[PDB]
Amino acid sequence: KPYVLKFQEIRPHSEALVGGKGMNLGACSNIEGVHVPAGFCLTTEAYKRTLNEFTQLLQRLSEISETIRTLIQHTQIPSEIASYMDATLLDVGGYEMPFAVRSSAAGQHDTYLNIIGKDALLQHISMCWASLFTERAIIRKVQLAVVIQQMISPEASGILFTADPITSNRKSLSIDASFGLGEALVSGLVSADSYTVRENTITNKIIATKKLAIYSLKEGGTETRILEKSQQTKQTLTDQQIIQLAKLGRKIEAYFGKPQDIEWCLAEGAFYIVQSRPITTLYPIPEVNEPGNRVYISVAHQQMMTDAMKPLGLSFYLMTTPATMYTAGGRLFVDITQSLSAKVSRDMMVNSLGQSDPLIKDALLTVINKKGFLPPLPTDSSSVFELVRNSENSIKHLKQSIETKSGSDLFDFIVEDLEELKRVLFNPTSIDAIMAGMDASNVADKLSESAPNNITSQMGLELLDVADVIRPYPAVRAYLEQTKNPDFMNELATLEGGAETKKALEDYLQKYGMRCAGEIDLTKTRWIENPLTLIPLILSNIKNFDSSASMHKFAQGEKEAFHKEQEILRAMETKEKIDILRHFIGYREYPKYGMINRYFIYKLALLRAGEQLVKDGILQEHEDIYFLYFEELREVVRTGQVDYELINARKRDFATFEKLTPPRILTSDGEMINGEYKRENLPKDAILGLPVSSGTVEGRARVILEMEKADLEDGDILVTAYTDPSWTPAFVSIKGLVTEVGGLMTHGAVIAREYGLPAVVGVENATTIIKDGQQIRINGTEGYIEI
Ligand SMILES: Nc1ncnc2c1ncn2[C@@H]1O[C@H](COP(=O)(O)OP(=O)(O)O)[C@@H](O)[C@H]1O
Ligand SMILES: [Mg+2]
Repeated sequence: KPYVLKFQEIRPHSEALVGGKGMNLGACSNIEGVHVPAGFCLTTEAYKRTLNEFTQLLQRLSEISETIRTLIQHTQIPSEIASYMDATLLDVGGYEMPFAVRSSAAGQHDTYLNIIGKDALLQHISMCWASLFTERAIIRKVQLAVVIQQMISPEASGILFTADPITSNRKSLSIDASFGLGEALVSGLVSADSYTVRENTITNKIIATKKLAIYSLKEGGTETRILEKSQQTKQTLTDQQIIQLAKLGRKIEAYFGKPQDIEWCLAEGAFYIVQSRPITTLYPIPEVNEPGNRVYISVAHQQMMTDAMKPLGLSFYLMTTPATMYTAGGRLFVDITQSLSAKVSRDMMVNSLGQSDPLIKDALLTVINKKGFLPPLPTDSSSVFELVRNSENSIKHLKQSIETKSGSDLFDFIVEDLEELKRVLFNPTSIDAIMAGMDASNVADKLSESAPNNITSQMGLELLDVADVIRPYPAVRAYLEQTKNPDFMNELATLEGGAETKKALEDYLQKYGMRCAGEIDLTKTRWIENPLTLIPLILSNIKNFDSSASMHKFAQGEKEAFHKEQEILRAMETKEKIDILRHFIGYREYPKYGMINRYFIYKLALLRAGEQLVKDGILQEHEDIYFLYFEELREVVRTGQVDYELINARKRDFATFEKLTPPRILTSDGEMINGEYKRENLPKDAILGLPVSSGTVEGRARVILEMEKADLEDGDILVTAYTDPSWTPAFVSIKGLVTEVGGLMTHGAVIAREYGLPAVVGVENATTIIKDGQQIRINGTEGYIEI
């Protein structure tokens, strides 16, 4: 409550009084052995008493802020606030000395360098209040504060990262060094060098053509020019100055406990710190107990599912998998350090996951040959139909036994049923079945086209079946395209056709509504929980199709399958080898279908177990159970208590985890190791990936993440992060496929070869580089855009 706060007198955690930037300076001030330019902060309550008229306008949209901005400029600061300003300013050099006017709120406001005089500073303080109402700051009522510290006139300045911004390696240190002052509004006109330090050794130096530099002229800041070889020839910092700055950086990192973003200035051989912020863009570290250097591999990349998962979702995958895993950033990992400490164990993993995709193999070889990260090495055909029915009989008994149970023994029941889930999924008979399919295997693929009893194939095909019973009744499309409303399946009967489509739509939801995009995450909304997700894909099947499209495109397959059956005819060992393949491989996607069925049954049982948690007065909202791990959730039910400061923490963490993309290889130092494609005799421009389906075509790119933005017309090419079996019904309206992750024999990869759809997977950052709308080119090998 003091009007003016000096840096070394700032109270921990009261940001609201001083602001983030000021609290940072108030923290770096107490760091022994670190020089922070003396100064103080104008209390946010000085911004408040400087204000009856001002409220005239904060009600008016509780672009003419150019009157409310000039008001604060013309509104003069009270004599006492001005007096307190005079005292603390005189203690840090007084007037006749230069100071920096910096505002402290995320976002950005106005900061003014090198201001001298009482009148000039009073004006700039008011201009900083004005920065709150330029049409940028606009898109409530908050309190701003102003930092006033000694203006440094350095030879060099720049930024410092205690962790490599790209690789996220915490034992790496990046420095951006440039001559002259820093910029409040950074423009690409003051370039800088880039140094990289691991520990006391320089690992990388990038010198830049720095033609321009900002110098604090007697008052204000002119931008002079440097001599041609004062740019090139001169490192911004000497080899020792870089190391000195590095040590200076990790002394601040050790103080805050977190990797910091530090702004520095260099005057007369001495360094000064003007700002320090925690880095919030790093990929988190798996919480593991034994101390050595560790290498983790991404389960996400193995499962072709890179999206972040909620706690409860992570739990159910952990309980499903026998192998011990670890969680980091909403993704799961497997510690393979033990297998990379033995030569026999090393190779057997490299060539097992290697040719599957060179990115993993390259990433493995990357970590293996690192600078001593790792220790050196010291001197049956009738089998199908029952497995299907046994699965169906295993689901029916589960579903009518969960409605039986609730409370605490509900969790006792799920844990037990997970064991049954295991011996159905890991059933030797079930995996001996498709071993026969895969061992039955160029010539083999198209010979296996249009094989019945494939659960995901029917899902895509029956959607077309659904599409053609829907269609005559025109009367049912207008309502469909404005509906923001999830419960659209109620007003179908008030209209004609909608009743007869509902029956066809509900029958679909009975067999295929249990899936979704990323079924692996149990907490993710299924199709029957929100049928509004299938709207575009069904409309897309409506916008372009037949009376019985499911018949023909199915029909297409077996006749091209019916002219290859005997190119080879004109040797009867081969005839059923083809079938024991054909009549089987449709089952290769049923264990997946059987598992996620049990998922949804648990979910409904757990959700209603959460609905009783809101009526007991324990839960605020319904689906907050997603942010608790399984065992935590067991205890909340057994107790009647719960920490919501953890829940909200889980909520913001998950939101942070969504902006991240998991690495194929993650180290104990946080370093993200993805693979790299080997390329020459291939176009300069080309973005590289993995070949999946032979073919070359071009067309319009549709970068689509959710299956709700899936407005697919004819000549489009689908560009997404991953292709799930639930994504496969969309393969009827596209011409090409580009995914950030995929395999040579995922189901998407299979039906892409049957339809003749050229597809490329393993294309890193494909949903960021390829902007939606661009005409792109794709080839079975590599594929790049056409401007
Ligand atoms: N007291 C100071 N002396 C010299 N340079 C400074 C001082 N304060 C800030 N700067 C420089 O001004 C630049 C702009 O910082 P600032 O505008 O306060 O951060 P933000 O833009 O986040 O508000 C910084 O990069 C820093 O190098
Ligand atoms: Mg800054």
